[PDB]
Amino acid sequence: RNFNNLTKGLCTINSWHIYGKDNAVRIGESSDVLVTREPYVSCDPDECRFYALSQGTTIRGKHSNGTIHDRSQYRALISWPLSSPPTVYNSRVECIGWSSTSCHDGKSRMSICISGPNNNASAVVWYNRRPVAEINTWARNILRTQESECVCHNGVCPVVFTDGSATGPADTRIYYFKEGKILKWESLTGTAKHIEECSCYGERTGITCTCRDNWQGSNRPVIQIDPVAMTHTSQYICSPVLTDNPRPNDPNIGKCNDPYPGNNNNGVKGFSYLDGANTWLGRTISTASRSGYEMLKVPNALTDDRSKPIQGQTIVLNADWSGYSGSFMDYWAEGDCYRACFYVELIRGRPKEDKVWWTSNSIVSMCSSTEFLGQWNWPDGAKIEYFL
Amino acid sequence: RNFNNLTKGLCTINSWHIYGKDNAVRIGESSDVLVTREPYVSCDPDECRFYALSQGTTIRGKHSNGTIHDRSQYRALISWPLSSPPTVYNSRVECIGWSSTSCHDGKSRMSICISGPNNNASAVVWYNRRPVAEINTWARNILRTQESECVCHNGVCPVVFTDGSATGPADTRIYYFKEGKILKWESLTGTAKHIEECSCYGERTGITCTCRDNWQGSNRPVIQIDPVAMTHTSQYICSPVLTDNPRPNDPNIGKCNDPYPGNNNNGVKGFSYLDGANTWLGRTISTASRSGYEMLKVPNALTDDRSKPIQGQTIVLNADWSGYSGSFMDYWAEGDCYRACFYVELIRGRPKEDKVWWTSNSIVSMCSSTEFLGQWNWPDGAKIEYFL
Amino acid sequence: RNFNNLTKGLCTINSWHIYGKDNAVRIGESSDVLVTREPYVSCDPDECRFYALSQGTTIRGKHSNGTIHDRSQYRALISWPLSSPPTVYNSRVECIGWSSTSCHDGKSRMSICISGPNNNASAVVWYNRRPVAEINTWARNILRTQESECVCHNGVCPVVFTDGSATGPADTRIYYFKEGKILKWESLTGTAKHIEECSCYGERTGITCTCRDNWQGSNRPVIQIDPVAMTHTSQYICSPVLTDNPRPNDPNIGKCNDPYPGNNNNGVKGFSYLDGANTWLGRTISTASRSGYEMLKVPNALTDDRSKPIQGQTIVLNADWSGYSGSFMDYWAEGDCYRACFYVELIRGRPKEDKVWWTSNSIVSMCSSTEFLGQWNWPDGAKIEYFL
Amino acid sequence: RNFNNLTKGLCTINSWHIYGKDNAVRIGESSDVLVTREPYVSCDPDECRFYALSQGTTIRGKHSNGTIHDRSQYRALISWPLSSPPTVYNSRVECIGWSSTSCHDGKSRMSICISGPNNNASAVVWYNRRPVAEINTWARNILRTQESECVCHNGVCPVVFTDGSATGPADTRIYYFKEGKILKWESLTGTAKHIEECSCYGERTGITCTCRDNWQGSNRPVIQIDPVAMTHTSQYICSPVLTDNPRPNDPNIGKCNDPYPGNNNNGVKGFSYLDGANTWLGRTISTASRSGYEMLKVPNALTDDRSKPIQGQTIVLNADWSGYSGSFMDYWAEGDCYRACFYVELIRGRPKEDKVWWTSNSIVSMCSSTEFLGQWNWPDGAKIEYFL
Ligand SMILES: *[C@@H]1O[C@H](CO)[C@@H](O[C@@H]2O[C@H](CO)[C@@H](O[C@@H]3O[C@H](CO[C@H]4O[C@H](CO[C@H]5O[C@H](CO)[C@@H](O)[C@H](O)[C@@H]5O)[C@@H](O)[C@H](O[C@H]5O[C@H](CO)[C@@H](O)[C@H](O)[C@@H]5O)[C@@H]4O)[C@@H](O)[C@H](O[C@H]4O[C@H](CO)[C@@H](O)[C@H](O)[C@@H]4O[C@H]4O[C@H](CO)[C@@H](O)[C@H](O)[C@@H]4O[C@H]4O[C@H](CO)[C@@H](O)[C@H](O)[C@@H]4O)[C@@H]3O)[C@H](O)[C@H]2NC(C)=O)[C@H](O)[C@H]1NC(C)=O
Ligand SMILES: *[C@@H]1O[C@H](CO)[C@@H](O[C@@H]2O[C@H](CO)[C@@H](O[C@@H]3O[C@H](CO[C@H]4O[C@H](CO[C@H]5O[C@H](CO)[C@@H](O)[C@H](O)[C@@H]5O)[C@@H](O)[C@H](O[C@H]5O[C@H](CO)[C@@H](O)[C@H](O)[C@@H]5O)[C@@H]4O)[C@@H](O)[C@H](O[C@H]4O[C@H](CO)[C@@H](O)[C@H](O)[C@@H]4O[C@H]4O[C@H](CO)[C@@H](O)[C@H](O)[C@@H]4O[C@H]4O[C@H](CO)[C@@H](O)[C@H](O)[C@@H]4O)[C@@H]3O)[C@H](O)[C@H]2NC(C)=O)[C@H](O)[C@H]1NC(C)=O
Ligand SMILES: *[C@@H]1O[C@H](CO)[C@@H](O[C@@H]2O[C@H](CO)[C@@H](O[C@@H]3O[C@H](CO[C@H]4O[C@H](CO[C@H]5O[C@H](CO)[C@@H](O)[C@H](O)[C@@H]5O)[C@@H](O)[C@H](O[C@H]5O[C@H](CO)[C@@H](O)[C@H](O)[C@@H]5O)[C@@H]4O)[C@@H](O)[C@H](O[C@H]4O[C@H](CO)[C@@H](O)[C@H](O)[C@@H]4O[C@H]4O[C@H](CO)[C@@H](O)[C@H](O)[C@@H]4O[C@H]4O[C@H](CO)[C@@H](O)[C@H](O)[C@@H]4O)[C@@H]3O)[C@H](O)[C@H]2NC(C)=O)[C@H](O)[C@H]1NC(C)=O
Ligand SMILES: *[C@@H]1O[C@H](CO)[C@@H](O[C@@H]2O[C@H](CO)[C@@H](O[C@@H]3O[C@H](CO[C@H]4O[C@H](CO[C@H]5O[C@H](CO)[C@@H](O)[C@H](O)[C@@H]5O)[C@@H](O)[C@H](O[C@H]5O[C@H](CO)[C@@H](O)[C@H](O)[C@@H]5O)[C@@H]4O)[C@@H](O)[C@H](O[C@H]4O[C@H](CO)[C@@H](O)[C@H](O)[C@@H]4O[C@H]4O[C@H](CO)[C@@H](O)[C@H](O)[C@@H]4O[C@H]4O[C@H](CO)[C@@H](O)[C@H](O)[C@@H]4O)[C@@H]3O)[C@H](O)[C@H]2NC(C)=O)[C@H](O)[C@H]1NC(C)=O
Ligand SMILES: CCC(CC)O[C@@H]1C=C(C(=O)O)C[C@H](N)[C@H]1NC(C)=O
Ligand SMILES: CCC(CC)O[C@@H]1C=C(C(=O)O)C[C@H](N)[C@H]1NC(C)=O
Ligand SMILES: CCC(CC)O[C@@H]1C=C(C(=O)O)C[C@H](N)[C@H]1NC(C)=O
Ligand SMILES: [Ca+2]
Ligand SMILES: [Ca+2]
Ligand SMILES: [Ca+2]
Ligand SMILES: [Ca+2]
Repeated sequence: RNFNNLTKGLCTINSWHIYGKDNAVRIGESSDVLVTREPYVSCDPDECRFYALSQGTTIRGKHSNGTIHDRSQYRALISWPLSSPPTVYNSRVECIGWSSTSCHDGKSRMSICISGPNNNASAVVWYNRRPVAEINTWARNILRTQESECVCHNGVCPVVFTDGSATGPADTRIYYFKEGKILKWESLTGTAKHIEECSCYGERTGITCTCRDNWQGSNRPVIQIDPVAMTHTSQYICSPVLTDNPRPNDPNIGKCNDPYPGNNNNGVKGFSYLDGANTWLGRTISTASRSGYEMLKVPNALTDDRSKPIQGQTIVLNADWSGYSGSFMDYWAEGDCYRACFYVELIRGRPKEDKVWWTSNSIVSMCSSTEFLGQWNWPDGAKIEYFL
Repeated sequence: RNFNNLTKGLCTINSWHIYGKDNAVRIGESSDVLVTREPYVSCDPDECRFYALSQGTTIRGKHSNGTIHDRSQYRALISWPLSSPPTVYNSRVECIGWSSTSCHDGKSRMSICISGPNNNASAVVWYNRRPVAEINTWARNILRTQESECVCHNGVCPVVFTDGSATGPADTRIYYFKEGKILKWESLTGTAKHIEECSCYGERTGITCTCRDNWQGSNRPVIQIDPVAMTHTSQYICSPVLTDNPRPNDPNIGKCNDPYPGNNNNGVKGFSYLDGANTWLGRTISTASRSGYEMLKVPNALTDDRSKPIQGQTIVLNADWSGYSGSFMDYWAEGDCYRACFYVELIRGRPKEDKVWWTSNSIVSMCSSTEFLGQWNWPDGAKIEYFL
Repeated sequence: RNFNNLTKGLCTINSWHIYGKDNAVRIGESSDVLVTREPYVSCDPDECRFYALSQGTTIRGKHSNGTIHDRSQYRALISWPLSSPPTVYNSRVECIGWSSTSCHDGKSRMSICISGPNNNASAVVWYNRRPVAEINTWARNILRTQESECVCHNGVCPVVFTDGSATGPADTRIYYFKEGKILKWESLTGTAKHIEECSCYGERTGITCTCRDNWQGSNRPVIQIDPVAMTHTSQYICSPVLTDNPRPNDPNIGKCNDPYPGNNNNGVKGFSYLDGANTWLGRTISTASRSGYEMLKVPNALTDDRSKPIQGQTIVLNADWSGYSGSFMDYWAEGDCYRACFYVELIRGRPKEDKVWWTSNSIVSMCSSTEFLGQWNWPDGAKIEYFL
Repeated sequence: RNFNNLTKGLCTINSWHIYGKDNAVRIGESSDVLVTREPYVSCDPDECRFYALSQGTTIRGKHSNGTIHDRSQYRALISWPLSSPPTVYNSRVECIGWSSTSCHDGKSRMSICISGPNNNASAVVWYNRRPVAEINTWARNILRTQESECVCHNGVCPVVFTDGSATGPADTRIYYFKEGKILKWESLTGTAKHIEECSCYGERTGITCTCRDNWQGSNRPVIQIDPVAMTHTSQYICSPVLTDNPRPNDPNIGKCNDPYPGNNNNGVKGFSYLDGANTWLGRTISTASRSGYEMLKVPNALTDDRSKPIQGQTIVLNADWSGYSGSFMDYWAEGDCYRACFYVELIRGRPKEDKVWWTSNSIVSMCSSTEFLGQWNWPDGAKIEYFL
């Protein structure tokens, strides 16, 4: 087998079709489904799998009480087959920790997990299911990474890390790995003022990451990585179509090199595909809470600060809870181009639903089509009443 | 490996022997068995598996309440090993939707699922476990397909779709796929007046489909497809041995090019093997409800409008519930000929058994023998009392 | 790969060591373990597995009520990994029926299941997980076979069938299969007066079967099969060490060509290894019920009607329930000789324990050693109280 | 494939990172997790797995009542995937018994289980999942072995056995196996006065074992094995840093060739890595009970009777229960050196927590890093209240 090379461009995106859905909370009502959060999707050359951070307990288990908690010693990055629920019996543990990333380079899979206390966290880099390299905290304030898949080109896999305050200036680094070993790291450069939880995809030798400004911005920071030169730039999506949550209402002029103001000290992991006229943005429908999800076709959103939507598709109704969202692609599919995909985390439980004492999620997943397909909406589908 | 070619004919069918039975409802009384309906069977070159449409919940789970419902966002086409029950832990998801078909071409498996609202449904074609082609609704009225396996010849797999009214003229299309890509489609031709849920099998370069007239007929429409020329004809089974449900009593003269009247706006998925003197028809024993199942040897049923049974075998007693039935064959078995097989869906729960609030099924499956074997009857075997 | 040839002899048997134990009833108290009976063990070239007849329900499931019943449509021959319990999720179904046999020929596995009503039963022969041949009842009175593994030599696998009364003269046949196809069958010959449930093993081109006389004898009938000439002889074990159950007390003179009298119309499946001075017999400790199990070294038991034990080993205490027992060997192990093995069925529930309404079993399994090893006793270990 | 050779040395150990954690007791609160004790970790060339002695029951199962019991017929050595819990459905049984060891030689895995009554125990040696050799008790007093992995060099695998009193002089033997067959055994030599439960690792053609003196010593005996000459020596760790439990307080002078006094007739399985200046010792934090665990860097602990710690890392807080600990290494990882690993058994239930009637454990596992990583603490994480 061989190192994957990013030689293709994105397929024309004319709509989105259903790709995967696990119905985890529905099924977990009467089965041994693991409590999770921060899910994502990542492909191997022969298989696509769901990924998430387990809480080391099932939903019906009494230890699910208090799983709104983010970081603990009982968390672990798990993977399981596409569209099946994350269960005790069908889940494979990749590594131990409460923040993670993962990707296949064509030959083997690299997985990274971060664990530890807030002032002494450390990352372990696994490659081919063995631990290979370790990274200590450099700012002693919750070392953390992407919570979705990384991308590899010719065996080189860039990973975005952040260490420091979640609500002020922090220390963001881009690490370049090959076979789990560290080739290089560099401090964040460019005009982006704060970076959390980057969603990445690869196209024609370039890697694009769409991130979360948890400090002052409701526009999304963007990191463009050159995986061959191992260099990067950063800015914001210039579009006045704001895609963080919570967020102000859409203005008529966006900001390219500074945060759009109005909401401080919060955000949500999100994604975008930035491809000239083929540009699609995702966001929650609500401007106030993590409910609803929609895709919006915004031509040149990355560079045009007046750009507005010309097409869209609803993924989750506003009346239904959403959550994190992120990008992935099957880089080993057939065809001349890469088909854009994404997932949406459907959070159930706390804080929004405090009749139960747990927090979990299920997953819905979509891929692009060149057809103009009809749309549906994909709620989690569980009824809280049944869990009382 | 290679594309399968339909070079063989049917084996002489002298009786039927038991092939598979999963006892899903019995076992699901105390295990994590998924609620399903619309099951079928399909073989790979190395394995035969059960298939069905899951409801995204187990039977004991509270979310099984209301699963008489046909189309929802929690449904998915699943497969699992022959004669095992469909459980949360042993089931593999093929694709997401509430109407489906699937077949192996010798090299890889094609699976098709349809999802969406009634006026905006769309089909996704998977090949080798990756999405490859999409089809939008053309009549905006529940785009739907076979609910049993398709058949492939030299990499070409015909699939019958219907879009439009279930109780009047509708738009039926035959699609021809190769490696998941669309080669051709054509509107329904011939004398068949309404097509639903075709059951297909392949023999000596020809593909035969037996379908359901849900509009006016209680005789079954038949589609004969040429997979090399990618053309087809259609008519009804001429035999006065009527095989839909519900249905009038058997007359002495059948109809070849028009529906046999008496029952409107209903039917059931069924099958037949049409092979001259080796012709066998399946049907429910009751003329009023989905109970009982029998096989009847009706020589030249396809072309002879006076033809009557000369041999038979009871599969399910009239006192026991049945349901959908359909055809499949192991095209990779040894021997000079293909052995005819079929399955019967054994529906339990609503509407017929409303003490419970769920609807599910188990599967019984048979194959042909050249021996004259003794017969048994194969009920689902669950006791509703235990579920109260 | 190649057809296995019986070129080796038995290893010297000086004692027995523990080989496998599944603790099914213990574990099944709080897990989804399938109710079973008639278990056995059979090896592939790369794996050894447990086999049994499932009842299509778990032990905790309410449908376990009445599973003392022998023949039903919910039974199936299942296999699962050595020393694990037979669970819904880890069991593989081989075929459907209520009497069975199975063996690997070196290339692929043949499995045979019999199903149907008492007067119309039929056997289906599976080879390489596909149905290949069918056999109708010839005496219309519960067609039945070995309930333990068959043995193959150069692709030829003899199987002993019985059809007719269980308490009088019946029609016993030896079938010779190759790749699931029937080469030959012949009626029972020799001095054995009644044959049920043969336990077989292979040595130096010869196949030895030890059976159950359910009519008048408490000595065990023996069938010696030549798999190359496809011929056989039969007689009884001449030894006064009687090994059926129930049975008279041991006399000082056994019978070679007629049943030893005193107990009519009952018996239990059992086994022996007949190897001159290396001869070991198994039997229940009790002469009245299926409790206890012991191995006895009885030199020339097959031919010497005065022969008595000179060594022994207790397997199950008399205070503990036993059941069927049978022989198997790993014909693909390393070494110059075949090591003798056996299993004992540990029946729990009805009729002996009627506080519960179910009947099930677990398995204990032993193999021979050339060392003189210490002995233990291996009870099932479940407590009935917990199931109330 | 090939026999592994111990050609490498240990990597410089500057700290420890998290490797694996199964959270078995947490998860087992509402899932079918097997009750276990005496766990360990062992690697194949392509996979690392958890190992433990099952009690033949799940934690929620009523048969978990009384599982503080050490030796019974319902115990078995099981293995399951790294960091998953030991469940009924995902566990593989290696062999039957209540004391065990296991290791891969590069080609295949050898597993050894001991079973039987106290005065008649015997070991069965499995190789490539088949039984190959048997060893009878030589002192008729609980034949017992390592309870963690053995190490192989060029196909030769040394295993340390003990037979006789646990609280006085006993008969310890070192067995040398190849492909499961016995090459040689020799009685214990050197100055070590009592040997139990050796933890072993391999480095540059030498095998080091750290054991438990259950008689008079609170310093740990050490066995150094030459696997090529098949010879050994023994002594104690000279360091005044005492690593058994319970134990006196640390003095300023240790003992090299005799037990350090103060605590009799007890101990705990433990480990050490003895590598000159790269020497790390493990021990419980408490001197009185099995709570807490810490690693201490003690230069030349093996030979220097004045040596004291110069660096350390806390693994489990003193407020949390610990248990057995032992060594393992991935001998098939990439790099010029072997990375030291270990596990800690986290015992929950009896005797320390007698509100429940069961005894079980979970596992935490660590590996060495050349980075100076921040430390966390890794408790089992279950709440006993939930099990009442
Ligand atoms: C079966 O399925 C199909 C396939 O899915 C369904 O068809 C889909 O239907 C949906 C819903 O209608 C469509 O999504 C919307 O698309 C519009 C954009 O399309 C319109 O506008 C285009 C651009 O117009 C401008 O530019 C052109 C220059 O070329 C100029 O001509 C024009 O005058 C104008 O200047 C048009 O080109 C386009 O026409 C085309 O499409 C028509 C069909 O749609 C067709 O008839 C035409 O012939 C032509 O082919 C069309 O007119 C998006 O604007 C819209 O997104 C807004 O609205 C949703 C609510 O629905 C909202 O959630 C979005 O966030 C967004 O609204 C916010 O953002 C704006 C920008 O910032 C802001 O200005 C708004 O005020 C609003 O802001 C507020 O809400 C947000 C959200 O909380 C908040 O953050 C803010 O702060 C503020 O509070 C939808 O995405 C699909 O495009 C369409 N797909 C296809 C293929 O047709 C079909 O309906 C189904 N059938 C059935 C029976 O159900
Ligand atoms: C052990 O197992 C074996 C193997 O399974 C068992 O043997 C099987 O037994 C079953 C049950 O008896 C048989 O099934 C029935 O078969 C008959 C057909 O066989 C008969 O008819 C043949 C044709 O006769 C005509 O043509 C010939 C020309 O050659 C002419 O000679 C003759 O006079 C007549 O003109 C005969 O050839 C055939 O003879 C052969 O077989 C005999 C044994 O069967 C043997 O003795 C002979 O020597 C010779 O070898 C035989 O006489 C089917 O007709 C029948 O199906 C009808 O009946 C069932 C109810 O049992 C019903 O459910 C069916 O739907 C059907 O009845 C409906 O359809 C008709 C056609 O439309 C209609 O006219 C009826 O009025 C009826 O319609 C009503 O009900 C339906 C259903 O709801 C409804 O829709 C309608 O509207 C209306 O309300 C059975 O299939 C097997 O063939 C047989 N197998 C074998 C290999 O023998 C054995 O019994 C078991 N042993 C034990 C101890 O249990
Ligand atoms: C640690 O583990 C080891 C290894 O397992 C344990 O050692 C084992 O211990 C067991 C139990 O003691 C032994 O099993 C018994 O073996 C005897 C046979 O061995 C004796 O007899 C031999 C033959 O003697 C005759 O021939 C020779 C000619 O060479 C002649 O010299 C002699 O005088 C006599 O004529 C002797 O060779 C043999 O000696 C050897 O072994 C000795 C140790 O055993 C050793 O000390 C010697 O130096 C020499 O090396 C020995 O004396 C079996 O007969 C016996 O089986 C009977 O008894 C059990 C009950 O225990 C019963 O269940 C059996 O069914 C059987 O009894 C029935 O069958 C008879 C035949 O029909 C009948 O006559 C009886 O009346 C009885 O019938 C009644 O009960 C049955 C059952 O319900 C019923 O069906 C009937 O109708 C009727 O009601 C045992 O199998 C192992 O052999 C032995 N293994 C080894 C390697 O030593 C050790 O004990 C453990 N240690 C500890 C501390 O626990
Ligand atoms: C983020 O994570 C990092 C990484 O983990 C954290 O950093 C770690 O912090 C821990 C905790 O502080 C450290 O573990 C302790 O290490 C000390 C040893 O280090 C000290 O001593 C060294 C040796 O000093 C001697 O020799 C040198 C000669 O070179 C000489 O210079 C010196 O004067 C003296 O003679 C020093 O070299 C060393 O300095 C280095 O490290 C410093 C940072 O640690 C740094 O500042 C320096 O510049 C230099 O680089 C340092 O001073 C261990 O001694 C200690 O272990 C004892 O204490 C724990 C309790 O904490 C106890 O459980 C242990 O069992 C042990 O105590 C017992 O054993 C003794 C020996 O027998 C005995 O004498 C004691 O009385 C005691 O005995 C009692 O308790 C036991 C236990 O029950 C019982 O059995 C007895 O009977 C009796 O009752 C710790 O292991 C790590 O080393 C350190 N790692 C690193 C890389 O720095 C960091 O804290 C985290 N950050 C945050 C914010 O949380
Ligand atoms: C420490 C700041 C960080 C990103 C803003 O908080 C995240 C936000 C979360 C959220 O907004 O739901 C949940 C994340 N699990 C959490 N990440 C970590 C490592 O705890
Ligand atoms: C929309 C008409 C269609 C065929 C008549 O209804 C079917 C009949 C069913 C039935 O008769 O039981 C159940 C099918 N799940 C359903 N198919 C869909 C797509 O909903
Ligand atoms: C027989 C002495 C032996 C070592 C001291 O006891 C062990 C100590 C144990 C313990 O200290 O927790 C549990 C072990 N399961 C047990 N080993 C056996 C074979 O029973
Ligand atoms: Ca923000
Ligand atoms: Ca109809
Ligand atoms: Ca008898
Ligand atoms: Ca001690």
